[PDB]
Amino acid sequence: SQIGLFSKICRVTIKTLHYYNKIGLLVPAYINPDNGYRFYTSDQLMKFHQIASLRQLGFTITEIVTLTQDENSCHIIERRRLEIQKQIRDMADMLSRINHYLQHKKKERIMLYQAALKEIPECIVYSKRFIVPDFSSYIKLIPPIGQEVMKANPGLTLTTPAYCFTLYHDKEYKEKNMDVEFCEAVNDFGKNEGNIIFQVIPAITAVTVIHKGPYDSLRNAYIYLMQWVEDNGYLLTNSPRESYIDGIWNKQDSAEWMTEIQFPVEKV
Amino acid sequence: SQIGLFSKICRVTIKTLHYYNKIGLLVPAYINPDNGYRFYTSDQLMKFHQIASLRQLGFTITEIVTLTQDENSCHIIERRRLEIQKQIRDMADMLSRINHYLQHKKKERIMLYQAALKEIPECIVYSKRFIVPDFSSYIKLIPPIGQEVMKANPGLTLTTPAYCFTLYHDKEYKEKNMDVEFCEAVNDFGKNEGNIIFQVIPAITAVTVIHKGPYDSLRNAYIYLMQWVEDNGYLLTNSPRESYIDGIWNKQDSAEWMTEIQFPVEKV
Ligand code: 118
Ligand code: 118
Repeated sequence: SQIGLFSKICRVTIKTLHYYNKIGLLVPAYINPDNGYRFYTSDQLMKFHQIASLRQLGFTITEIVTLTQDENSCHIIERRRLEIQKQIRDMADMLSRINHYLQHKKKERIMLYQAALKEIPECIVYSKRFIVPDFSSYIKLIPPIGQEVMKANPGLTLTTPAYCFTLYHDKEYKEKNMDVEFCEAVNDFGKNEGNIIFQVIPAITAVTVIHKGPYDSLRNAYIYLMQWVEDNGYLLTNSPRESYIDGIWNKQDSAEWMTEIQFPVEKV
Repeated sequence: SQIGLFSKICRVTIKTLHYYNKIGLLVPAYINPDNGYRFYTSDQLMKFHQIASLRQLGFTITEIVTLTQDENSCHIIERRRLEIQKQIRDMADMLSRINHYLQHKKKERIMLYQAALKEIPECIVYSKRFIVPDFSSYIKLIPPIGQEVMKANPGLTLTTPAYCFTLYHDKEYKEKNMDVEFCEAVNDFGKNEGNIIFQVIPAITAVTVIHKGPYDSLRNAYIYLMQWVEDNGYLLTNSPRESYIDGIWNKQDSAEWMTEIQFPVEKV
């Protein structure tokens, strides 16, 4: 049986048989020496059936080679099974994210706020945890901290890139009684003089949105991130962070400012 | 911000930014014309945020290069959603098949049979449906009936490959007096003669199991397929076929006879 007849018996392409002969998965029963013509046999079909049976389970080709040439490989079927359930979990996550994306696109004609899930590494910060009378007043006590720390900690170099964020320890929304905590990432440890203390913040997987524009429409992004959290079955594991990437310090226009809100979450 | 600092901001590889600038998505703000250095801005951070948000949803990159500038394209999200739904339903199918595979290596010391789905196209066959008392007389009675057909039908030529098979139109287990229907695919219509008629047998999806060995143990393959159909959440749609690939016509030793059982099946 030539390769054209075998490809019609097997209902597979000829190039598939060429590839399987090249890699050594399915070798023809007899190859004509002068022409090169591959000839196949029923005993090759009995093996192509096994190849197809394994390949329909999503096994990679090299896994199929290992399974059919070397027996007692029950660890490879377990690896493929665990990977299949992991991919199923990831696929359910992706499905929820794309359903949410369509309900939002069908909600507002322009999408102002995309949501991205990113992992934040561990870091060394100096932090001051304090009760703030108003969000407008929160901005006032930060530049005092910025000069005082550089005067009190000489040669202290902030990391690059600059991770300067806020920990919202409030489990509910309020305007005037915010128990907030100002953090700023630094390269190495230091002295803990004053109300400013040093600490490490654990690496977290967090869903983040970057808000461009003034600080009054941030409630939109928070409700959106909360909406994302309720829609996609995540649970808030830690306090939300507020990372100030660009602001009045690089650019004078207040509507081009940008900050990224991070929601530490786990899928539950 | 040079490509290294920006790549540290986004926690992404420099090769990713190089590739992106190559394909046109996320071109940097300023390309130094002297040395080719790529400099980035926070506006590229905002473009990359949504790039990564779509990439985390499964969209291919060439889908992203249309999705992020032709913002009104909305069919590509329900399209990606239906595509992911098809992939998840297949992954869940594969998961049931691998757990079943594992159960079978627990049940039997050897994976003697290996099931595999295949699509059997529609075909014009000559068919004779009747009741037979046993297997020995049925096996003996087939070849004279074939000589009768191939002689009495001038111009009738067999199909390449040679698909000769049987259907079992019973509903309960009959070891004897089995309402069997023999068919053999022909390239074109011949005229009916007596109890043998011609018809076109519809294209089906079927699970298949090859049995290399004597004929008195093909019932085991059916048992395996029945367990496979009941376990893996499948349903027998039509009468189970049995295709004769190799037999008394090509080889004289019974221990190397290879026959393939086909169960027309659909998933629940
Ligand atoms: C210590 C030192 C600098 C800043 Sb800032 C800032 C950030 C958020 C809200 C208000 C101010 C800063 C600068 C670069 C990168 C990230 C943050 C700052 C610097 C100069 C002038 C005004 C403000 C804060 C603490
Ligand atoms: C018409 C009907 C049946 C057979 Sb065959 C057979 C031949 C070639 C390829 C496939 C099948 C047969 C039997 C004895 C001698 C010569 C040919 C046949 C036998 C048993 C069961 C099914 C088919 C041949 C023509």
